[PDB]
Amino acid sequence: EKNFYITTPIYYPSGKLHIGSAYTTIACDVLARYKRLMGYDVFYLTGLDEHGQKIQQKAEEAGITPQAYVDGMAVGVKELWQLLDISYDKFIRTTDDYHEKVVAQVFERLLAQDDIYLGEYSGWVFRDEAGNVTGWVSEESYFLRLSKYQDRLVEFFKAHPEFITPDGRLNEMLRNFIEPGLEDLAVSRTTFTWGVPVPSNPKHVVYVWIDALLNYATALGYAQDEHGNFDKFWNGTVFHMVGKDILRFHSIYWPILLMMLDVKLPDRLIAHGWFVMKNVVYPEMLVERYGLDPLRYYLMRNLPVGSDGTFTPEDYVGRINYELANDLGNLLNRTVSMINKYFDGQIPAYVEGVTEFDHVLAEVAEQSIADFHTHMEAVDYPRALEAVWTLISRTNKYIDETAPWVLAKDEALRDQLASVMSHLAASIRVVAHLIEPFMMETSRAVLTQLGLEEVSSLENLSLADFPADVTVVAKGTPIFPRLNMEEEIAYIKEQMEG
Ligand SMILES: CSCC[C@H](N)C(=O)NS(=O)(=O)OC[C@H]1O[C@@H](n2cnc3c(N)ncnc32)[C@H](O)[C@@H]1O
Repeated sequence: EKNFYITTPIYYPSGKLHIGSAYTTIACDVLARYKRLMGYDVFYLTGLDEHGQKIQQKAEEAGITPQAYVDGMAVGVKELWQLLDISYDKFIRTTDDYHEKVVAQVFERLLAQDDIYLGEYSGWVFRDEAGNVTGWVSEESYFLRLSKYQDRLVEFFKAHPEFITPDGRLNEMLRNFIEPGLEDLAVSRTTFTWGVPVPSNPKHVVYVWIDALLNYATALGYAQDEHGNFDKFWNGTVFHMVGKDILRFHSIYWPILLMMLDVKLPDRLIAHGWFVMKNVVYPEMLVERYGLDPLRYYLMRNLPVGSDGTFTPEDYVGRINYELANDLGNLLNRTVSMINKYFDGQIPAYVEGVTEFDHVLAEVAEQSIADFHTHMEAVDYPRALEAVWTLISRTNKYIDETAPWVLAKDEALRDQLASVMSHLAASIRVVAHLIEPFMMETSRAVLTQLGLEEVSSLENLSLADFPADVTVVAKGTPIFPRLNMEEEIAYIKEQMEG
């Protein structure tokens, strides 16, 4: 159906990536996976921002060309995205030929339109003896005419109040940068060579941010021979996920660029806060030890919308223990044991309102599914997952309330025992569906133990809509590890310090 395009920032390859950059790439992966499962036609881009002064310095310290240096880095990044199961449809690098060409043409085009002019870069109280300020950047530089599109950008902001999420960040951009008056922007540099040369004046390289921002267009084939993906996906729904500290580049410079090139503006910028480790933690270490799905769950659940989030060893191990192993794992494990013991693995047909608590569980499942969808559309994963774990929580309660082991010792309550059992399986099926974007492997294994096929859609989900003639596995396997909580905390702290 409808077209949906989601992008990460293209990260600087200036080191080995920590949780920080993993966070955003996993977050966009979750959204892409979800949108696909909701029957959208989806494109998901990530990649690397390879030009710049610092990168060139690194390469010379290493004793190799810039190209070979960034080639070194790109291999490591692709390896990490492989580890974290990132389902990007394309990976873009700014040293890719097709990209560098388009950047050159765009710059030239803008110059021909007088949207870029040639002026003098200048600016920065101590004075000399003639009142001149001593304590100075000074070069020739091209300037982008942001001032000329200020009114038009203000209109855009006012007509699209949900252009940036969460609420408040759009007003911050207005107050701090736009309403006071946009200055024209220096979009070239001359103090280094590692960049896209301005054709008409090769001593200037394009400012890395203009070069970088265009990645979102060029990856689709903008201003190239094969441009089907641009016409499709750029004219559909376009989301850019970014960290708050690069919001001005994406909310001011990028929209105005797109105005000058006469193409559609994106529909949403999702700006998020910082992940802080409490002091560096590498994805591989965590994935090797406890697996991928814990990491993805942890990162997505622990960065709240509108604020920063914090990692601790205690919280990481605690959530695996309580939220995954106990809340979800034991629920599955004991659901499967009881279906075996009482109905020889055959899950009874689903009949609504057999016990007193049935209608209550059903109303909670409907609420959890609706809340999940609301929060996923807003890209609020903590709240999305909270809704999932509300259903888990109420399903564990439902076991306590119906007391299957009491029902089983009375032959007149067989229909009730059966309804408990079908309601447990049905509940866990819904849960395995809701978590799939976050925890693909966990989802599959949960469903396998219930004798169900892996998820294929998230449309039209409900508790009652359960397949007939289902048989659970004869023997259950734990989906999560049983941790030595003190040892694992001490292990994580050891890896961080050492
Ligand atoms: C056209 S987009 C150009 C982006 C630019 N190259 C850049 O900026 N690169 S970066 O390597 O600095 O990556 C910054 C982004 O990585 C993510 N990031 C890095 N560290 C963290 C962190 N600790 N918590 C959350 N996100 C983080 C956010 O998405 C930031 O916006």
